Amino acid sequence: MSPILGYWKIKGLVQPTRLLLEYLEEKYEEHLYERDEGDKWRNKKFELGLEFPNLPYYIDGDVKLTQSMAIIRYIADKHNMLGGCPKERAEISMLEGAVLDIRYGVSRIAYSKDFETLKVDFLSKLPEMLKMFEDRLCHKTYLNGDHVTHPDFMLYDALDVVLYMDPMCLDAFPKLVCFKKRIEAIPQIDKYLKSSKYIAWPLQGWQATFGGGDHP
Amino acid sequence: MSPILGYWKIKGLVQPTRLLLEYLEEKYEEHLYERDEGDKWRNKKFELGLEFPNLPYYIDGDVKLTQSMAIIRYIADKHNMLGGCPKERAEISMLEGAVLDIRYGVSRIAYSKDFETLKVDFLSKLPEMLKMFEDRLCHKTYLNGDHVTHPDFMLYDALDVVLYMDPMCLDAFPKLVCFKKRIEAIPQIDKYLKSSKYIAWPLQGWQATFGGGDHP
Ligand SMILES: CCCCCCSC[C@H](NC(=O)CC[C@H]([NH3+])C(=O)O)C(=O)NCC(=O)O
Ligand SMILES: CCCCCCSC[C@H](NC(=O)CC[C@H]([NH3+])C(=O)O)C(=O)NCC(=O)O
Repeated sequence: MSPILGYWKIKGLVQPTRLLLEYLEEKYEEHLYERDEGDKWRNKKFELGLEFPNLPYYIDGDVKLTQSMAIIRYIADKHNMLGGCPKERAEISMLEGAVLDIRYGVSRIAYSKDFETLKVDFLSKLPEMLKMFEDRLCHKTYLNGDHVTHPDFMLYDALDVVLYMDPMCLDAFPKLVCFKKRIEAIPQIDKYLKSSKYIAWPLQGWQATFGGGDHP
Repeated sequence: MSPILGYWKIKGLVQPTRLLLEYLEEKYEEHLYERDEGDKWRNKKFELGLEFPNLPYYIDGDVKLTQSMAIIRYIADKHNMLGGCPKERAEISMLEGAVLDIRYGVSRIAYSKDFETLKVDFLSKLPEMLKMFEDRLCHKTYLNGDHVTHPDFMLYDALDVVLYMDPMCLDAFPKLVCFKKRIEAIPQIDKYLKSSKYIAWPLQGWQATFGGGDHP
């Protein structure tokens, strides 16, 4: 019984988790809820044995989890990727949070009718946020050094998303540009992005003003 | 050189961390930025050796951290409180996320001019969120069982906050009511809440429409 990953058929909160599973070459099945299957989800929500019913959820022979960050960290933890000591684990958790400020920064304004105006303010703040990652990568192949960790896939997802908002937001950040290409150069990832399992759109929920809809 | 915890002189994102430090009886100093000291923060922001400059930050003889969740988890990790195995650590991370949905649910609408209207929608969703914790606590003293973990202080903070929004939101949840009292019954916590170090207000930043200002 291979693990089941449930979520809307969008990138959203679970995309980084998918990339991690693919990177690790872990077998898994997905239960994807289409745009008109909310009803299907509601009728199963409290019937899966989940303590805190939500999307995404992860069910396998050992656990039943919800909360996207708990799920991605569980998968990484099962592969001894969370960090070898408190200091290292904290570094990795700090990177997570830093990436979320960007990813969630996008989603918080993506559902507004005044997206364009909010976008201006967000994009004026994005540079400073990106620069901390740029500096972090000037002497490191990946966020935690020579080896890939789950925050790398989180950052990748965030970069993919902001590049849709503004294709030139990385022009002043060559290391981030190269980092994104480097992630796509990982064999498992390249294979995944080219497979039928890859969900390129939407970024947020279908109803979103930005990153929504059925097509880019 | 005891650890330094920097943050605005508000509860906000760091309150649970303060409670954890007090619970563990760890010595620490705080660098509190008053409402009119933003300028003071800006001039120090990139001068503290922080890789991802932000508030709160935690600096001690071993690390320099930012991102509230990385900080609270570091402190807990130093005391072997994050979980003994992947499954347990994931349970604890799931609880964190579940609490944040509530705490951040409040902050996302607390800065709006239309707070009252947004409040109505939030409070109609809060019950379902609280009920998952209520059920979790029907056969457990604390969120993870007989012993306290950092999510307990996170939940406490969230309950403290929503009780300000609606003093009756816990009427249908007796276990959560008792849980809040149980936390306040911990000697270190009772002592802290009664000390001069305790910051009762504001909940969000001073500019917030809800939980803001200099006085309740
Ligand atoms: C960040 C970019 C895009 C975000 C799209 C929204 S995610 C779907 C939504 N789930 C959540 O909001 C989960 C939040 C939770 N904190 C987590 O991280 O898992 C849902 O439908 N949950 C099911 C339910 O509420 O019943
Ligand atoms: C949740 C209830 C109340 C929230 C009040 C806002 S927190 C202060 C703000 N910091 C952040 O937003 C940090 C976000 C980061 N994700 C974290 O969790 O630490 C700041 O002034 N950072 C300093 C800066 O940006 O220079």
